[PDB]
Amino acid sequence: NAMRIVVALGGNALLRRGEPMTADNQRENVRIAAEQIAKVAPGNELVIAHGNGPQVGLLALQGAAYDKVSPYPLDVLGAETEGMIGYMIEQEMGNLLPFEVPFATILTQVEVDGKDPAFQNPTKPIGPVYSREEAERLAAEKGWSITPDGDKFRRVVPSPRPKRIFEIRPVKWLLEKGTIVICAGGGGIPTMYDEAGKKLSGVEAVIDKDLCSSLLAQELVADILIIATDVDAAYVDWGKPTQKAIAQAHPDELERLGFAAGSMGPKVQAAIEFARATGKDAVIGSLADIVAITEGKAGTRVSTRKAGIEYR
Amino acid sequence: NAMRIVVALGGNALLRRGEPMTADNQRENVRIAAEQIAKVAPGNELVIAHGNGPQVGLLALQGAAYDKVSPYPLDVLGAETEGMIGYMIEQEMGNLLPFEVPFATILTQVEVDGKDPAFQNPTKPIGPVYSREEAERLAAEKGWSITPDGDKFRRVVPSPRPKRIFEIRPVKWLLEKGTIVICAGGGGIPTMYDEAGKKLSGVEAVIDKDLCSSLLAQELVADILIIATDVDAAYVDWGKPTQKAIAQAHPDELERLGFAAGSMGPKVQAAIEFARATGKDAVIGSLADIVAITEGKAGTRVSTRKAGIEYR
Repeated sequence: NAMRIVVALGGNALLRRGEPMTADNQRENVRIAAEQIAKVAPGNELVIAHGNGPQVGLLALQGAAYDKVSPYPLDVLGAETEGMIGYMIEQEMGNLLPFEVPFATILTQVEVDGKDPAFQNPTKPIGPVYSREEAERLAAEKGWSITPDGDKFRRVVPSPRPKRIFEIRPVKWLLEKGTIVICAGGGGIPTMYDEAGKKLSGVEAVIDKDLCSSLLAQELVADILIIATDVDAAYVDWGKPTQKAIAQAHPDELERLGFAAGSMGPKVQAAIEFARATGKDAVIGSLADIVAITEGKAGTRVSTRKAGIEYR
Repeated sequence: NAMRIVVALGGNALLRRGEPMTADNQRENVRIAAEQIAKVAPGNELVIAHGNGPQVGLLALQGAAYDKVSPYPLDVLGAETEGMIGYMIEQEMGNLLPFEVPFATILTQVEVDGKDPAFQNPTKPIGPVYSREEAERLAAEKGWSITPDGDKFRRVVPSPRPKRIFEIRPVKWLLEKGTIVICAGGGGIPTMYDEAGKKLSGVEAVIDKDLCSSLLAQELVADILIIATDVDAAYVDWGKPTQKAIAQAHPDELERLGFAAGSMGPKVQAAIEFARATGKDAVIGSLADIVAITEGKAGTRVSTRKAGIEYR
């Protein structure tokens, strides 16, 4: 019967490559996604999470360009994207479903660990491209880490693992009343305790939206985690006469085949973590197939329920 | 015993005049406010709303200055401020109360009426100051309304009345579970139906935070609406030997005395609307006095429960 579903929307689901980060461009993509997601809303308990790459990136560019006031830190920018994106998802979904279906967009703080190795190895580029001269000045003045970007440079920030989502109880209480809940936007607002474990503060970082959605689905006791991506499945023998879509795979087999690395690595790693932690299923696939995904008829289902690998 | 409290935080409660709109400056004001608000949290059902003037104003400035992409419309900027401000309020409050006290920051869409007279008389200035030349260009290209601002010009936008808050059911469900809920940030995200009443869209406008908080308190069946302001009360004979603070007043008397006009007009008008609509009390006063306010010992209490006027 009913299932509790966490759907993690990909970044490309809100803005495609090659189009500017405008409200109009985002809304038309959100409308397409909402039309697809709404097909699995009736009778179910639906949580929608999403990325925020282009959105938080633009806020960083606009703040860096504006010299009259010192721009907000990255955690605060994350919070702003949760408002911007969540608003659009809620409004588009509400235009599709019976108005009796309640909606809530919840700001989501996510604790990260101060000892996370990501803080010694920042990886996520953000902000404008700087000359060597300006990148040097900013590193010395602000303590920023940078990465080469061609013959220029860009700031990079840590991407630590999510450790706990603060607002789990409110989300559960809303789902129990039939609410569709939008949360963990952008992977959540990254927050961290001081050494004493007494005071929570923001931290300048991003959280991977699929790892956060996996944690969210674990903490919400979801029945299924759906990692929505452009591709309709993971494949073996990709680009070869023996190319085959993976219908279902045990985490042990996915790791042996090398799927925890590559371009799909982070999504496979998040699906594996959910499957191992819960004994429930994570499915990597397309929003266009979301009904079939919930029926076990599409997507790559990552589960410990059955060892080995099954194709379709 | 328990009371359901809506506290509407003033704009000056988040950022004082004469200091730049930075995260650090906002956080120190939020911390002061949270310390005060947390004193009436135990045993009560607490809703916190707030303004967003300086915050949405800065987003408008940063977007207008950045010419590479077309900036977001004002409703979307409103949504972003709800994330930024709500995040800070939730984090500061959570550092003060037992972690068992649940928190939720909810994005709040507010319906406005397309026939609202505010759409023919826009009043709220926003964005940069333009020369005559640039203001003319933007009015012709974008249909903007402007106002003189010295020998220059500024865009003005409509401030329509709030008609309904969309997410009332989720807020009530959270309050019933003991959650402290932050919502109606900035007066809400202004939204409007098309002529057919079928499709909800954003609209470029702002909503007065006290009128929205009054509507919120009405729709949530709150016991008390607290309009938090810099002053500790409304006064008669202000600046004169017979100066007296107003302890309690019927709306009929406040209107006779002229308090529905002046610098306190909008707050008095919102308090009067709550009092007439509910038979419950709205109090205009200081966060420093919030405990005494809930005890009936401070602030100007606006109520239909007793005719006339009472001083202290």
